[PDB]
Amino acid sequence: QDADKLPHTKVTLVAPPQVHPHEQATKSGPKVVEFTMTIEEKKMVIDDKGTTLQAMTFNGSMPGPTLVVHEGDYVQLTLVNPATNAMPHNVNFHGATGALGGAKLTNVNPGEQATLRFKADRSGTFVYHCAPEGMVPWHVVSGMSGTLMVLPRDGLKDPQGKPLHYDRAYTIGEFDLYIPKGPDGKYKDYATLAESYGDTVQVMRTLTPSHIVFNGKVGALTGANALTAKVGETVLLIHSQANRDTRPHLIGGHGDWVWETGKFANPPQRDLETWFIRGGSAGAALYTFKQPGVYAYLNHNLIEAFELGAAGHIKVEGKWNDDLMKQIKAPAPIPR
Amino acid sequence: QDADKLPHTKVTLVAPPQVHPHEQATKSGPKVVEFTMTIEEKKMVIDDKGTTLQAMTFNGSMPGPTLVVHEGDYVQLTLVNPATNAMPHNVNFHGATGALGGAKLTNVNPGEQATLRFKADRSGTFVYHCAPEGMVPWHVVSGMSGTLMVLPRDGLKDPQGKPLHYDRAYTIGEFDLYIPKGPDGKYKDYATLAESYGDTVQVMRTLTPSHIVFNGKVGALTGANALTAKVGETVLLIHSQANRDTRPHLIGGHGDWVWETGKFANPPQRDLETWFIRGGSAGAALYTFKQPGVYAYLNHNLIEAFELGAAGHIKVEGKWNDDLMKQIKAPAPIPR
Amino acid sequence: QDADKLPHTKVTLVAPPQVHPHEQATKSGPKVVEFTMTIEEKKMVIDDKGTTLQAMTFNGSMPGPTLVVHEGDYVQLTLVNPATNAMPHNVNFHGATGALGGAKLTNVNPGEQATLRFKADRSGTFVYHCAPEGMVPWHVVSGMSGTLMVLPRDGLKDPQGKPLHYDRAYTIGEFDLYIPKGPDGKYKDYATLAESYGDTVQVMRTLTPSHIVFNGKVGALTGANALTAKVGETVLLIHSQANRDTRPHLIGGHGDWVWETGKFANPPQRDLETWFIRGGSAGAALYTFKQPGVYAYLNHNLIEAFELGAAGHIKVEGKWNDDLMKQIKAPAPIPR
Ligand SMILES: [Cu+2]
Ligand SMILES: [Cu+2]
Ligand SMILES: [Cu+2]
Ligand SMILES: [Cu+2]
Ligand SMILES: [Cu+2]
Ligand SMILES: [Cu+2]
Ligand SMILES: [Zn+2]
Ligand SMILES: [Zn+2]
Ligand SMILES: [Zn+2]
Ligand SMILES: [Zn+2]
Ligand SMILES: [Zn+2]
Ligand SMILES: [Zn+2]
Ligand SMILES: [Zn+2]
Ligand SMILES: [Zn+2]
Ligand SMILES: [Zn+2]
Repeated sequence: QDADKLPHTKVTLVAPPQVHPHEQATKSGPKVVEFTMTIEEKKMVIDDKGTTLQAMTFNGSMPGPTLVVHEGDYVQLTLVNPATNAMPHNVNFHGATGALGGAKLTNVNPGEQATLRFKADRSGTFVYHCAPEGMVPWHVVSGMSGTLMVLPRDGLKDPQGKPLHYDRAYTIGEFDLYIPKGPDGKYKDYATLAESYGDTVQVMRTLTPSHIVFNGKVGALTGANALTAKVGETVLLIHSQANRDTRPHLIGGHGDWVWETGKFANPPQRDLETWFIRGGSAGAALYTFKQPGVYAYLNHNLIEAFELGAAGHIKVEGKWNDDLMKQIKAPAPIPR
Repeated sequence: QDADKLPHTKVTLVAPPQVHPHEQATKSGPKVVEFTMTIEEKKMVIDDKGTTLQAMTFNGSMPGPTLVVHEGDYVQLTLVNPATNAMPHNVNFHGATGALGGAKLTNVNPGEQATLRFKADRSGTFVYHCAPEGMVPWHVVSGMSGTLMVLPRDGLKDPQGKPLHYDRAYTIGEFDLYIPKGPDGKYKDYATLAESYGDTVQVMRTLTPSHIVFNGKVGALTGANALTAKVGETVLLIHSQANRDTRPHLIGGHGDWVWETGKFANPPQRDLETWFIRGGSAGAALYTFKQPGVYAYLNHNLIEAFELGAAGHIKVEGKWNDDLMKQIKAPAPIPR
Repeated sequence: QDADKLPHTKVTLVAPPQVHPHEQATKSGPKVVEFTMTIEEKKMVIDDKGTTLQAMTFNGSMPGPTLVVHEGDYVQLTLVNPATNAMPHNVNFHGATGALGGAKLTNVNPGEQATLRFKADRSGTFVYHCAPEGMVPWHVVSGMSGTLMVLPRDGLKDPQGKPLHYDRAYTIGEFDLYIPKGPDGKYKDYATLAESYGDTVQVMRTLTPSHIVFNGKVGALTGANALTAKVGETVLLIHSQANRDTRPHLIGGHGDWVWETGKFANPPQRDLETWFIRGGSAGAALYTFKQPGVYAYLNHNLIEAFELGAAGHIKVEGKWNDDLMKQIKAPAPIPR
């Protein structure tokens, strides 16, 4: 429990919506778990009308990858800011204690890197996000956030202490975007990141997003990119929102056990239709599929989901169960 | 527990704010409970300035009627869409499992009907709402939603398992409306439902409602239409909001026991001043009146309540209790 | 427990962010606790650009002072409205039962005073606010609200019934302000309170605040006015928001035990990153500092905090703990 004397392990991160391989309950003692992330500023196409965002990311994606450790472990992150970027960046882990979540110890200009270590002494899903002095909201709404999941060493439990397991974990980052429009009513397109700043701050101040998207763009988690599962399988759905409130809902399903405030030492609530993720936090829900078909997983402000983008799909294979639901009479002429 | 072999019972629905007669705790075994609803598109006057809404409803009201069953029962709904309507409709029960809550099995064009059955295996208050492919938010904000209440077979309980009862139940549906204005600054009035569409979607995208009303219009639950009760009586207040968050509060009273996320297998919280109903959900509060007089029951964003409409009244008869509250000195000149 | 036969004690109130001296657990039996407050309408400078607010306050401050009693006690408030004010006022205690929280018994015109007594029979942090018939939202968003804290007679407890203590309590009132602008794009400045009314109601109806501030102005709880503490000290952070939702977060810290709905007979949640205060309520969090340095305490809609004002600082003295957090490698050139 002096970290300098514990065993170290290096973890290879994977892009959302997947989550790197990890153990739930573990017999291992505490470890220093080492991760590396490289910041990439890049222009991204965020809708099907050609709208672009002068975006800023951890590891090339929105959200950044999910990092998974166990309660008692130490997180050790090397943060790299290449010389091909234009702005300075840093990282604030909501799961850490002190120095503005680590931000004060990780201020890196383009061409620099830094390494931070902190004790992950609290279980739960926590946001991590960039927070450079003087430009915090701009870096966060441009894409710089992701989740740290700290699992209890004994794995997740229900309100009575019974063991809960998941077969697969998915991570969904929800981003309220503020794209400026010009006097012709079209969204603006900037040559550089610094040029989008002033216009973007004015839109931010109205508190009305132009778009609200899951994982970087409208329909990101649809079509070939839909989430997948099978009847009988239990999924863990991690949902982060670093700037604004959201209310997740699984259409045709439920939140079997949900930690909406995302902290695993608290008992979960069961049978939720819709849950609430406070801006500045990550929460987690378990669901075991009982019916096959296409589900929608969305923010249940329905204008925010269908008009502004905050909706994805989960394609589930398996056998239909008529005891749970059955069409008694299909659509047909009204008896006259 | 094969539904095809259980006894069937037909229930006659009643308009909000009342709730059809039903048992709380019951000794009956599971049943297939049959209900019928007819969709009615209609223009409604929603304020005291003559503003109209091209509205869409279940059974002629906003919200639609509350359907009440017990955990373990099956809900069997016949959904009718008359030929006098212009749009196609369907129904998504958040209390059901599979096929987009039943929406995929109930798509009815004008002149058609369908019958769906599902197992009500989770206790709580759940939203049901229309959700036609391509126009989901418009149908919901135009009035198509209501609540399904699934009671535990043993009735409601407190955190310690003690029995809780209500003498009367009221259902309140809260609707964020997006009425378009023309270039003269007045709200528009349309000859048909289809003509209001495009203008309405543009207002919806601003995320700013023009009006927010309880049960179909400003002041719906006031005057001759105020809710009523007596000192000593315990009321159940069901509150649904299918699209946007709300925060109910009883002025002069409290939420004695509240399930804000609306799911009865979870323990309730006590003594709440103000609770929170996530958009896309229904929640429930119990209160036993201890003082007579006129109470206000409202959304405690006070601009939303007093300026935009989200407020009602409860008139309570009985005896004033000076031990709970007493005027020591009435308003009078300040001692000089 | 007839209040007319209990001992009376008078309490001297202190300005926010401090809270008057009081006992947590007490051996005393119930008391009638007497307080006095004087309303002061005044113009206030609310930002660093000279913007003014035609404000309305309890006791000269935003928020008004926090009143602290114990469960079972009676609150007896004398409310004074001097003749130098222009409007009528009253008080609604969310902690009281009946007569619109006391508002119906305390309507005082300029030149009048009144005295109300009520039983504080429910533990928790509760909002109190002004609510004059016909102008409720305007008086509340102009500054008339504060908190009543009713402590359990045995002091605060955790979910298992273990005793929890605080060494110091701070009270933070968060105010969504709606300052009108004129046709030249500058904020308006009014000669009198009544002149600001009509313009202000039009801004309120957009539901978009111009500014969101802690304790009366942008940066109120910064610089010489930062909150203070030491490593090892446990602080109680009371947060009220009488009109609009907010989501408090301590940067570099956590909510060790939090009652977000603010009612102490309910078990608290632990390890929160960010909590939620519903508009129309007050909530409370405990935190024991483990690291020295400057923390930010803010609403984690980051545009609301950094662009609109809802952020303060806590300066903490003590010794840095490298086991909780350590810079392994400071910012330096990337290895080529
Ligand atoms: Cu950054
Ligand atoms: Cu943060
Ligand atoms: Cu419809
Ligand atoms: Cu829905
Ligand atoms: Cu007032
Ligand atoms: Cu109030
Ligand atoms: Zn080592
Ligand atoms: Zn580990
Ligand atoms: Zn499994
Ligand atoms: Zn049958
Ligand atoms: Zn039944
Ligand atoms: Zn009763
Ligand atoms: Zn006395
Ligand atoms: Zn006392
Ligand atoms: Zn202490």
